[PDB]
Amino acid sequence: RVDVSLPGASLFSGGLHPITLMERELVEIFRALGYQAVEGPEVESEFFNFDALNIPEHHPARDMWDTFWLTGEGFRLEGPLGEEVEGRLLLRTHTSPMQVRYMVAHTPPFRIVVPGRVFRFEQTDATHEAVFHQLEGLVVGEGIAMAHLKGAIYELAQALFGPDSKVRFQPVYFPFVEPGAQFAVWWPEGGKWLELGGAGMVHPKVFQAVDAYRERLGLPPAYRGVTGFAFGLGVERLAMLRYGIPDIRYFFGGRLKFLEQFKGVL
Amino acid sequence: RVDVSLPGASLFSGGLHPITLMERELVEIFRALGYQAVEGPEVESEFFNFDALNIPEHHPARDMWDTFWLTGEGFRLEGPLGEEVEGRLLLRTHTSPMQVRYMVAHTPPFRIVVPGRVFRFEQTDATHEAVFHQLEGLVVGEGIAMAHLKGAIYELAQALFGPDSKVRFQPVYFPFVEPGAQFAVWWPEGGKWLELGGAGMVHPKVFQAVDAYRERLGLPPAYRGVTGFAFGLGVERLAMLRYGIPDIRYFFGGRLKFLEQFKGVL
Ligand SMILES: Nc1ncnc2c1ncn2[C@@H]1O[C@H](COS(=O)(=O)NC(=O)[C@@H](N)Cc2ccc(O)cc2)[C@@H](O)[C@H]1O
Ligand SMILES: Nc1ncnc2c1ncn2[C@@H]1O[C@H](COS(=O)(=O)NC(=O)[C@@H](N)Cc2ccc(O)cc2)[C@@H](O)[C@H]1O
Repeated sequence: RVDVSLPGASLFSGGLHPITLMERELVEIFRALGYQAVEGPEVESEFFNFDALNIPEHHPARDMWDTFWLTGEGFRLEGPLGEEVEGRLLLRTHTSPMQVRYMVAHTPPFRIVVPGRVFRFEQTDATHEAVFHQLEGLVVGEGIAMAHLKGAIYELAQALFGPDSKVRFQPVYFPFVEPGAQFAVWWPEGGKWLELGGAGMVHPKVFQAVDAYRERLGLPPAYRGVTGFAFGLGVERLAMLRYGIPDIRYFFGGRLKFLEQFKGVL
Repeated sequence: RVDVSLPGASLFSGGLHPITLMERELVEIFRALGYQAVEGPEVESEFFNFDALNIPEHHPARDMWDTFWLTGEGFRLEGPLGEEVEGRLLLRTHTSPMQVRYMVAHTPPFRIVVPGRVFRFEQTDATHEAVFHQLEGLVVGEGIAMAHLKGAIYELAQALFGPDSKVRFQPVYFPFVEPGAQFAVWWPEGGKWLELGGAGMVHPKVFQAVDAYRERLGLPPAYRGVTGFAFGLGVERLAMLRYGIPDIRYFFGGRLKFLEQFKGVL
């Protein structure tokens, strides 16, 4: 006879980090809208993180970002087509550069979504980290309009908070779009707006930087007659309000007691 | 010191059945086109499997299907809205009835995909089973056209066999569509057409059966001013040519030596 209520062999039970969980749900949501997920490098060149995105040096625009500059030789940074790219190395301050990398390597129309680890030299509080995650979205093609950008975010909201959810766009500035916008989604269960990210219609100069770089590389231009929208949102910010996490600093804390609480969450 | 090349603790390693793998890839493909996966019951009523789909008794159409009829009382079969549905019980000869179940329970526009176990009383050879799986697709809404149906299958093909793949539609008969069609996809690596399934524009009488049933249930009509396409394809047939399985009869064989070969395949 056996005491069946007794503890069984202690096999380990794993789990996924909350950021991974949230990233997965976001990617699932945008995959249903036809977006494909691709990643870019964390250590990026000033050209891709800034210049290509219309953010030149010694101007108010640069002063908006808190960049971590790197040093060291022998480091090889490959470009969109495996080429050796040059320029001052840095930690990407956002996922946006992957927006230029993808476009030089592909041809429209397309829909991508790019999650990624980003870095910014700033003070860490309960809603700010120096190391966090963003999700870029980019849809380029003939006839793409801001209504499509609004439609996309509307879908995000519905998918994330149900039918009684809604979105709100307000104008904001980004050297890489025009029109530019910041957006929030209505969280019905919590009764308040959440400022998720920035977006807009890809800037004419960004498309120009892309084809110009394509030419240096010997590729034909590909973005002369197309338009497109792009957005960038905070993964931790969404995870926090979604999984009820009170302090952004927990994410990178490595505390098993914290992590293990998401073994269930998918 | 330790002989690190020695075998480690024999922890078990699992795997998923090939049908599960293939179903997952198909669902992933259609999810990217905006389709949502829902399942229906295996034991179905003659009303949903036939009558609603415009297949009346004692007519050539019925004689096309090899139905397994069931018997026994005390069995409760619930309808789209949990109601108690009546009629001669049977094993569904296809996933198509889920096409009527979903429509009475929801309102257009929408896009569903419904994988499922189906049954047919026929001889089992290397490409025929009495118990196999199908994947229905249904997209209903204002302005839906056959071009959209062709577009869908075109996407399936591209996603399944790459850019050098193509589709072929030929007319065929189904009491539940009009136009009706059968389709094949070009398998570039194998140099030959594969007859995947049937499809067409949902029949006017099917939409009528749906709303008529909705009225009995007290719901307002919902399919008067919409059109839609639907398709049904063989999962095993696609898995076979996709995973190189020579005999359909292996699937339900339960032979571990067979199954374990797909531990890798995702
Ligand atoms: N220090 C920090 N810690 C945690 N999350 C942070 C953060 N700094 C920013 N975030 C999150 O990052 C989101 C976007 O960052 S941002 O600096 O405001 N905007 C950007 O970086 C741009 N790349 C956004 C963008 C705008 C337009 C586009 O077409 C594409 C992208 C914010 O909405 C916020 O939720
Ligand atoms: N006995 C069997 N064993 C294995 N696979 C089988 C089978 N009998 C059929 N199949 C697979 O099932 C697919 C479709 O089955 S079928 O009887 O030809 N067609 C149907 O059942 C219909 N419901 C298809 C359909 C047609 C139009 C629509 O709008 C929706 C669906 C075939 O293309 C074939 O690949």
